[PDB]
Amino acid sequence: MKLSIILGTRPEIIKLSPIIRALEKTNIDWHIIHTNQHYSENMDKIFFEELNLPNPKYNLNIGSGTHGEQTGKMLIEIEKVLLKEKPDVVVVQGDTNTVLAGALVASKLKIDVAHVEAGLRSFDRNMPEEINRVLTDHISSYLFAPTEIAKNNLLREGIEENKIFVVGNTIVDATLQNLKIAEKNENVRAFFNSVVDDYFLLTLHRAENVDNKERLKNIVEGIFEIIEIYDKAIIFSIHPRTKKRLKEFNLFDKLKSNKKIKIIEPVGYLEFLMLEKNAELILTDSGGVQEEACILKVPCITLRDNTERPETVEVGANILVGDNKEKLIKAVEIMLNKKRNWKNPFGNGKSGERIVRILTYG
Amino acid sequence: MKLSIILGTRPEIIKLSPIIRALEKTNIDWHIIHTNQHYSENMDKIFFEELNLPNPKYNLNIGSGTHGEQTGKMLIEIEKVLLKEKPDVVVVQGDTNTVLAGALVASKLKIDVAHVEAGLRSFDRNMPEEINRVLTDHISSYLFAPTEIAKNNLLREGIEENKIFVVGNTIVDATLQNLKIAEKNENVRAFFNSVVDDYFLLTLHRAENVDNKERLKNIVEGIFEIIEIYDKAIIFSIHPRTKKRLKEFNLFDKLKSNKKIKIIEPVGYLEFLMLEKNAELILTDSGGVQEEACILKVPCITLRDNTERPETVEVGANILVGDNKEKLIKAVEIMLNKKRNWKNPFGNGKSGERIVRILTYG
Ligand SMILES: CC(=O)N[C@H]1[C@@H](OP(=O)(O)OP(=O)(O)OC[C@H]2O[C@@H](n3ccc(=O)[nH]c3=O)[C@H](O)[C@@H]2O)O[C@H](CO)[C@@H](O)[C@@H]1O
Ligand SMILES: CC(=O)N[C@H]1[C@@H](OP(=O)(O)OP(=O)(O)OC[C@H]2O[C@@H](n3ccc(=O)[nH]c3=O)[C@H](O)[C@@H]2O)O[C@H](CO)[C@@H](O)[C@@H]1O
Ligand SMILES: O=c1ccn([C@@H]2O[C@H](COP(=O)(O)OP(=O)(O)O)[C@@H](O)[C@H]2O)c(=O)[nH]1
Ligand SMILES: O=c1ccn([C@@H]2O[C@H](COP(=O)(O)OP(=O)(O)O)[C@@H](O)[C@H]2O)c(=O)[nH]1
Repeated sequence: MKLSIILGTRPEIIKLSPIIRALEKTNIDWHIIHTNQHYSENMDKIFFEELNLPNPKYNLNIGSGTHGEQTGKMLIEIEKVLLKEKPDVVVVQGDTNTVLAGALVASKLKIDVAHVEAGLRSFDRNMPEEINRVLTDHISSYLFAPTEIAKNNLLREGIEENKIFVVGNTIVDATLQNLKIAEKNENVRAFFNSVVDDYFLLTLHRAENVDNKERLKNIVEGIFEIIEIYDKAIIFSIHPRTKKRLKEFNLFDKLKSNKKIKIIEPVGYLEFLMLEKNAELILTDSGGVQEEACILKVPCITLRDNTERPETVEVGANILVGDNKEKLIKAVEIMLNKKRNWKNPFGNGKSGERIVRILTYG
Repeated sequence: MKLSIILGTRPEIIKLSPIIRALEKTNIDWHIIHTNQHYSENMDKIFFEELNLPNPKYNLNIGSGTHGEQTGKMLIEIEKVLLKEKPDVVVVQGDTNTVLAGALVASKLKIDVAHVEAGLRSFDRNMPEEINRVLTDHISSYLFAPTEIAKNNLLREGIEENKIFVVGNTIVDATLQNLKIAEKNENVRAFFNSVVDDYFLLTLHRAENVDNKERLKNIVEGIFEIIEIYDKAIIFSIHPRTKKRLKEFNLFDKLKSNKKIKIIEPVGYLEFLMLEKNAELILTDSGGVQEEACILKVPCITLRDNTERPETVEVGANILVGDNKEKLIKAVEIMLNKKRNWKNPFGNGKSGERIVRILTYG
C-alpha cells in the first residue's frame, strides 16, 4: 500500500539511491523519512543533489548525541510519523543508529521491516554497527543479503530461509550508475584536477579507531611511515567525527604540518568516485569504501582488525592491518605489486531493481 | 566492581527478588534503577514491601506510553544514569520494554549485560515480548537460561555456548521463599478468607488478547460458558491494562454483572500465591502464572495459541486453548480430571544464588 524509507547518514543515502531510482519507475506510494543524523551539507545535502533524490517528506532533526540519547529520540520521533502515515513496509539500509531505531519502531507497530544489506558480520559484536545490524536482522521481514556468506550468517542465527534474498549489494548499482556520470562531468574533472598523479587515498572514522587516542596515534604514525618509506602523497578526506577527535587529541596540527598529506573536507559522491578510481591504493576503515575499492579494482588496505565484508579479503582485493604499523608497511608492499584482477562478489548492479520487485510481490 | 539492576514491572520485581536476596549476602556494590514502567501501588510498591526489597537508587518515572515513546524515553534516561554510575554489569530480567531498553543502553556503553530468564521462545516473533527477549539475548554477555530447551534455543540462534548458563528459573526460588511466609501470615490468610472453596483463578493481560476486541469478547464468552457448564466460581485478578480495555470495548459491566465472577484488583504476591495454591484450576495468559501453576501442582489452561514455556505443556501441567471456547471447554474437563503429579522442569529454587555466584566469578 505504502512504503517508507528511513535514512540518516551519508552511506545510507548513497546505498538507497538505486532503490529510489527503481521506485521512481513504479506506481508505489513511497516517501523518505530523514532522521537528520547527518546534517552537515557535505555529509547529506550534497548527496541528495548529486544523486538527484527527492526531498524527504519528514525531517526529524535528531542530529548528534550519545547512543541512548540519539537512538531514544529517534524511537520517539519516528514512531510519531509511522503512527500517522501507517506504511505497511519500512525500508532501512545498513547498520547505523537510524537503521536500528527505524526497525525497532516498525517492529513494535507490526509494520514489516525490509533490511537492505542484511547479514554482514564482523563478529566484533562489541562494535555499535555490529549490534545495530544483528538486532535489525532479527526483527526484519525481508533480509536483502549481498552475498551467500551473508545469507549463511543469517541461517546460522536461526533466521528463516524464506525471509532471505541474496540480491547483491546496491553499492554496485550506485558505483555503476555514477562512475560514468562523474567521468563525463567537467566540474567533477575540474575538482579532481584541483586536488590531485600517484597518490594513496585515506578515510578513517570508525569509533573504535578515532575515539581511542592511542589507536588513532598509532594509525597516524603508520601513515607518516608509509609516506617516508614509499615516498607517496596521501589524500585524506576527513570525516567530521575524526576532525573533532584529531583536534581533541592534539594530532590535527601534526597532519596539516605534513606536506605530503593533503587534507580535504568530505566531498560529493561523484568527486569521491574519481578519487577512488584514480588512487594507486586505498587506505580505509569505511565499509562502503572497502566495497568500492573492490569494485573499481583498486587495492585496499583496511585499518581494522576485522571486516564485515570478508569477501574482499577472500578474493584478494583487501588486507586487514588494524592498528599495526608493521602490518601496514608490509601490506603496502604487497598491494603495490598486486595485479588488479579479482572477482567481484557483490553482484551485477541491478540489486535496487530486484529489491523493489521482491517488495512488490511480497 | 559495581552492579546495576534495571527493572520496571510487577513480574520483574518478583523474579529479581531472589537475586536481591543473594546480593544482600555479599560485599558487592549494587543498586536498583527503576524505570517506573509500573507505578500503581498494587503493581509495584506492594512487591517492594512484601518482598522486603530496598528502595531503588534511581526512579526514572517513565510510566505508560506507546512502545517507541516509552522505550525511547527509557534509552535517554537510563543512559544518563549509566554514564554517571558506570557499573560494569547490568542485570535485566525477562522480556518487558524496560529489559530491552536497559540492555540496549548498556550494550552501546560497552557494559556487560546479564539477562535473567534468557532463551525463552514462543516463536510468535510478532509479540512485543518475543521481540524484546530475542533482541536482549543477542546483546547479552551472560544468558541465564531456565532450562535446556532455552539453552538450545540460544544455540540455534548462534549464541556462543560459553555465554549460556542453565540455572533454573528464579520464580522457583520466589515461590519457595514466599509460600510458607504466606501460609503462616494471619493477615494473608484473612485476605484469602475474605475473597474465597472450589474456584478457578483467572488472569488475562497479553496485548494480543486484550487490545483486540473480538479476541477479548471470545475469551469472555468462553469464561461465561465454563461457568454454566461446570457450575464454577471464577476469581479474576484484573490487570489495569485489561480493565481499561474491557471498559473501552463495553465488556466490563457484563463481567461485573456475572454473579459467579469475583473481580478483584491486583493483589500482593503473598496473597496471590494463596489464591494460586488453593485454586481448582488456573486460567491465564501470564508467563509467570504458567510457571507458578506448574510449581504449585495446580492444573493450568493457557489462553494463548503458543507459549514460551513449553515445558509446562510437555510435562502435562498446562494446555493451550487460545481464543477458542470449544478448546477451553474440553481443556477444563481434561484438567479437572488430571492427576496433579508432574515433573518440575524449572530447577530446585537456588537460581538466584547461582546467578550471583556466576557474576562474581565471571
Ligand atoms: C552509531 C552510528 O550510527 N554510526 C554511523 C555514523 O557515524 P558517525 O561517526 O557519523 O556518528 P554520529 O552520527 O554520531 O556523528 C559523530 C560526530 O560527527 C560529527 N558530525 C556528524 C554528522 C554531521 O553531519 N556533522 C558532524 O559534524 C559530530 O561531531 C558528531 O558528534 O555515520 C557513519 C557514516 O559516515 C557510519 O559509518 C556509522 O556507522
Ligand atoms: C511491552 C511490555 O513491556 N509489556 C509488559 C507490561 O505489560 P503492560 O500491559 O503492563 O504494559 P504497559 O506498561 O505499557 O501498561 C499498559 C497499561 O496498563 C495500565 N497501567 C500500567 C501500569 C500501572 O502501574 N498502572 C496502569 O494503570 C496503563 O493503562 C497502561 O497504559 O507488564 C506486564 C506485566 O504485568 C508484562 O507481562 C508485559 O510484558
Ligand atoms: O569524501 C567522501 C568520502 C566517502 N564518500 C562515500 O561514502 C560512502 C561510505 O560512507 P562512510 O565511509 O561514511 O560510512 P561506512 O560505509 O563506513 O558506514 C561511500 O559510498 C563513499 O564513496 C563520499 O561520497 N565522499
Ligand atoms: O494479582 C496478582 C497477579 C499476579 N501476581 C504475580 O505476577 C507475576 C506475573 O506477572 P504478570 O502476569 O503481570 O506478567 P507476565 O509474567 O505475563 O510477564 C506472578 O509472579 C504472579 O504471582 C501477583 O502477585 N498478583
